[PDB]
Amino acid sequence: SSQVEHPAGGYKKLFETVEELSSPLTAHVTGRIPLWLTGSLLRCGPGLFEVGSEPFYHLFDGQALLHKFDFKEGHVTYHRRFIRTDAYVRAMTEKRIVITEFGTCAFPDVEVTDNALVNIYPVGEDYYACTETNFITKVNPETLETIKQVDLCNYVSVNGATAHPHIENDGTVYNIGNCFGIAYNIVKIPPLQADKEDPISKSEIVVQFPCSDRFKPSYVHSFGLTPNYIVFVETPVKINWGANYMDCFESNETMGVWLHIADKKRKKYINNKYRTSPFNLFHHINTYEDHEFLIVDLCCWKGFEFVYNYLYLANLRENWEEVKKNARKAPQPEVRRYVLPLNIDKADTGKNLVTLPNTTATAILCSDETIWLEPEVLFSGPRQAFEFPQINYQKYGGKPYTYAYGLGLNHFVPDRLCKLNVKTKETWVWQEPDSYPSEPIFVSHPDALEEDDGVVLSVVVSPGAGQKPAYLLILNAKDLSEVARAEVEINIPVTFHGLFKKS
Amino acid sequence: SSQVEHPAGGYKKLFETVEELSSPLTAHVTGRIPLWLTGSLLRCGPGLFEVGSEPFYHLFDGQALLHKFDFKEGHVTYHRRFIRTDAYVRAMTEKRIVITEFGTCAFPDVEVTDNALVNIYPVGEDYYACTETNFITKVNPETLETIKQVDLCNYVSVNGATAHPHIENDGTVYNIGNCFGIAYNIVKIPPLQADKEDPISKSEIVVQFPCSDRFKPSYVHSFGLTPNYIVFVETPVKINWGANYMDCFESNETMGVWLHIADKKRKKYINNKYRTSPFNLFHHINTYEDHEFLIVDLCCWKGFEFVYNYLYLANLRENWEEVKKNARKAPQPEVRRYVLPLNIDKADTGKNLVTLPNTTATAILCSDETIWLEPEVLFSGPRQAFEFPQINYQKYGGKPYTYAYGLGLNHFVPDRLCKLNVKTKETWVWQEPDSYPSEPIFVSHPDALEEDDGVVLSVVVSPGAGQKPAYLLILNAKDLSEVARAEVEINIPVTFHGLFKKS
Ligand SMILES: CNCC[C@@H](O)c1cccc(OCC2CCCCC2)c1
Ligand SMILES: CNCC[C@@H](O)c1cccc(OCC2CCCCC2)c1
Ligand SMILES: CCCCCCCCCCCCCCCC(=O)O
Ligand SMILES: CCCCCCCCCCCCCCCC(=O)O
Ligand SMILES: [Fe+2]
Ligand SMILES: [Fe+2]
Repeated sequence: SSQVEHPAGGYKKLFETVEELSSPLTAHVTGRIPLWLTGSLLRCGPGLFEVGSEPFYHLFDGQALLHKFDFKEGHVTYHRRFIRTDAYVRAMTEKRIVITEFGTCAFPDVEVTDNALVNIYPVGEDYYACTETNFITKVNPETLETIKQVDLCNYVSVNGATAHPHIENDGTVYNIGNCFGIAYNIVKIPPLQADKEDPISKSEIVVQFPCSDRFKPSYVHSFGLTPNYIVFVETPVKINWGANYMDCFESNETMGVWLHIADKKRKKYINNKYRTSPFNLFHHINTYEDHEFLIVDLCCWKGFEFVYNYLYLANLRENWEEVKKNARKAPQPEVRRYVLPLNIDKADTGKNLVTLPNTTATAILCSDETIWLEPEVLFSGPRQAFEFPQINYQKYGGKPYTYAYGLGLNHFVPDRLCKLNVKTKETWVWQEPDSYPSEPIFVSHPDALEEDDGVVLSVVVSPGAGQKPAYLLILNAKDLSEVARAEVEINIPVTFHGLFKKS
Repeated sequence: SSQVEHPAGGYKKLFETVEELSSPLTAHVTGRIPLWLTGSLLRCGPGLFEVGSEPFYHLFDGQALLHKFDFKEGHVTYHRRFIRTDAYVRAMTEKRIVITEFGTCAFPDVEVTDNALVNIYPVGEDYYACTETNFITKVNPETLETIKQVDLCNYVSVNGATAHPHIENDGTVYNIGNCFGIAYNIVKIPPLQADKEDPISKSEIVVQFPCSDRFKPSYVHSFGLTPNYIVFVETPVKINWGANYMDCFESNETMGVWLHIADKKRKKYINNKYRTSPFNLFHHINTYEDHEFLIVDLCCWKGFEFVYNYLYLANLRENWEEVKKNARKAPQPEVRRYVLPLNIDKADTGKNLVTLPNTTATAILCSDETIWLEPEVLFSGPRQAFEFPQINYQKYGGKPYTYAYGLGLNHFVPDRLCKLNVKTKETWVWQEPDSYPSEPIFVSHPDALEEDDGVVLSVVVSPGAGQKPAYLLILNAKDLSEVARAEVEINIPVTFHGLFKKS
């Protein structure tokens, strides 16, 4: 949990327009930057929150800005370029809002947004900025130049795809998106071949999940992947002149949450009706196999009201007392472990199927063959969200694991970084006053012996009066103790997701 | 949680017949017994697990045995007398099982059991041993002699009543039992008056709770009481030639848990449809008012299967590996805090009503006006139950509080004592190997300043080879550190509940 109030209201700088750079600034380093940390931290966020006099209204509306902290020769540089999407380019041309964003209608004076403000990920030897639509944007990871717009609909049958693809060690990319049978399609993009042809052209649908409602797909933000299984969590947040995307969402009050598994290698949906209470879900933490069971660790929001309702820029820019009051009736954040039995015997009707020795999660087989789940709670703090989770993905993604790292939200305001032992429930916190960190990204020591041998990187906004406005923070993953800090003399807005590109 | 295995199987001594005493043994004291600890610890449990060659089958079937540890003049005595119930007296006369018990049918060769093996409580200046039927037994707290059988049905309209009445500071007794409209009646017994007439003769029904099923009442074990409110939790464990009580129980798979409030002083049921997921509930921990909300702390079992299924004597007497295996598919124990809003505005339909600052419990108002609850988990350990909860009842019962004490069950085997801070979730544990404690009872220091200024008393069975077989354990409530121990040279079976009678 957090240990601060924010009466000074410095978090407002997260939601303030900035200018791009012509070329990289040098950052001033305090501490020793590890010699083995060579590469680029790339992150996406909104950078332009109005077009002239026309405001963007929602957190997910501001125009995509690609950021890079570069570690070479012990020195550190910062660079940022707006992504030259159709949304951004037409806005610059017409000097107004041309494309409708998540929570802002453009008025003429369905063109789907390609405002790729959410994440960046590798396909083959390319990198793509994304949002959650059919449009992803190829970008240059060195120069931050925009290369091209790609429309997934040219290749596969999806209406969109998440900003949270899973990537296997061989470069194979999995993702999920809404489609028509309404269903949800798992997309697979292969690694780059010898033939060197663009892997996107080899995309295919490998498996389809059914939808709880004939005409209304659930919003899907992420999903789980293990070596053998795909996990999809179907939540009660449903998609139904001048409307935006937000206006189409509604809450199904009666369905609760439906959980779904598919055999990855046999490409089969499994007909197990996993059921539980209502929650929002944005981020899976990790998923893994333990005997005949899937362990499904989730960042939940307890409630069926759409949490994005609380993320309009006007509300996030209020003073601190009003921000707390605004969150009073929001869903409560909670890290939960669910355990899904794979080997279900009808003889166990009426009983708890979760026979594992080290969990309190349950799964009750009912007579109608629904399997009713209760979670093991891993972390719970009043309006203190463990969110934007990251793990040692390369080695522990899809596998038995012990540690997650997260961004701590205090009434939706990011004000700390956290580490969670998912087995013992012990936590560690890094926090300084009037400091607003980003999602922590884990980078493994090249000679790691243990899961947490490495560092986490976070971009911190520190708007205090006698302060460099922002800095790249490097923590030791062991205990979240500070290793170094690379300060810059310009503001940095909120960033959502990214990656560390080793070189 | 527990830190032990029990391969020696000493816990079997909990379920072994003992003989009563003709008069009190002196206990050998190690440590200093607090000078202020003057009075009697009275506890009830089964003491006779077979009648000749006929076995009792269930944990709740053995014949009631009243125990007393007496603290006078620094010395400590132990005494026990079987309660002379109809069940016990007719069994001794006919030398067989005459009355049907919870899980043992008597074969001739509805007489409702009066085997008061569960608890003892004060009414006026009298003490009554009870089970959960209409028959309670007046007993002599000094000599442990049986005085009379009392039939509640002579006085009030209940088919039975729990062994967990609430007692107000003025001696007013509240209880709950099944009745016919099927409903649940709150019974109130006043304090002793000047007129000196037996308070039971002044019993009345003050309020009635509705039942979820026309013909099937839920099993009720306890309930919540605050100065202003009564809380009843309606669980999916339902009551439907040679049958016993256990044979009548079944699980409702679809209803979940229904929670109910009544205004205590206005004697009104409140028509708020509080709803949540399925669990068994035996023990409320404490209940209190916090602004427009009720805080409801519960010892839950996650699942709808009846937990009493796992408590047959044959299963509890198995060797340790089999005991663990037997519990694998049992409901998982979990301490949960629920928060019930009293002031519900229809304008908040679809949102979380729990606006308190220091909880993660939620309550969602739905369009059909059901209020869907999620808990804040206070304690959760794999098959490690925090059970038989006790608090500083006199001063903190029905009121804001911080501490609970419990018996720790390891796959249903009692093997430790626990203290829980319900606000911070910190725990403390007392445990020794091959030692099987009872419910801890809290006794306040007569000059207490803080909630945990006092001691807890627990009867410990220690069957090891070079060991006194049993002892009264006194812990400091601050940290569960040992203060003293009063050893006896005979076995003591399992005891469920009791009280400390100051004198
Ligand atoms: C963290 N960003 C959340 C909102 C944003 O990505 C976004 C922006 C614009 C449209 C969106 O929804 C796309 C839609 C999803 C359902 C299938 C059809 C496309 C989503
Ligand atoms: C911890 N003891 C639990 C079982 C025991 O008290 C018991 C023993 C015999 C009959 C019982 O149920 C009584 C019944 C409850 C429902 C209303 C009618 C009486 C209950
Ligand atoms: C610094 C990060 C953002 C802080 C302010 C917004 C808080 C977001 C809380 C909701 C959960 C996250 C859902 C969106 C995740 C995403 O952008 O991919
Ligand atoms: C030493 C105490 C009993 C230990 C063995 C039985 C474990 C009981 C676990 C179930 C929860 C308690 C329900 C019955 C409570 C009661 O007797 O009033
Ligand atoms: Fe995300
Ligand atoms: Fe009890």
